[PDB]
Amino acid sequence: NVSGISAYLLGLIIGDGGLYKLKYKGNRSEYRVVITAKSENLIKQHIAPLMQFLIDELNVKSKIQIVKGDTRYELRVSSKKLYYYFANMLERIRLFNMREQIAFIKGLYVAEGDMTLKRLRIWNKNKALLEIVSRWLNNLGVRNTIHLDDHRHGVYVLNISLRDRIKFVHTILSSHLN
DNA sequence: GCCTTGCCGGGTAA
DNA sequence: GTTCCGGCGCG
DNA sequence: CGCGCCGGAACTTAC
DNA sequence: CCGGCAAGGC
Ligand SMILES: [Mn+2]
Ligand SMILES: [Mn+2]
Repeated sequence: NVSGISAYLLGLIIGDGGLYKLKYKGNRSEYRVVITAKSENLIKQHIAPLMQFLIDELNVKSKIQIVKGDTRYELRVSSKKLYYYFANMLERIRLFNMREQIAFIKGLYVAEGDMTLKRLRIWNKNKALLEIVSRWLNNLGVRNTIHLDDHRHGVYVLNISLRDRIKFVHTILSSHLN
């Protein structure tokens, strides 16, 4: 139940954010768990309290920074402990249980899927990661294909078959699993 | 006839 | 999305 | 001394 | 990410 919420946030983080190990001069350093998003509302009102809860549970001390940018808002937690918590979880992604599979995919979709829903698509330059989401989806009964969408930027797309749309939306985008 | 989906360019939201 | 900056906290 | 949080912001491009 | 084009399947 903390694993699930983590799985979700990790999707957002990979999708619209980053994991940053900075080195300064010196020998100063910083470690950031970052999700950036356009709706200063969404961040403050849905993403942040999820992350907050995780922070409290992992007994992390860092605060949640929300920095206004020109084009988007940025949720940022500066924390060595949290950085490694996510980075480590990333390397272990292939072993996600079902609950986490679903949560991670939902987070990834919310960050960079087709949100119009006229089509079901997930974009990403990381074929290997799409490959893993593809296998999980095949196991959930949701057919799909991967090809290179954007020849310009090396960006792949995972196309979910509208044949299986209900299954995908009802058991993933509309899941209460947390 | 109707639907699905690969393909590709614009530029918002990362 | 990624990485510069200056500044501060801490043992 | 040596690292790790904070608050921002320019610079960059993958969706 | 969007969204229009047109090929291809039933
Ligand atoms: Mn991404
Ligand atoms: Mn997004």
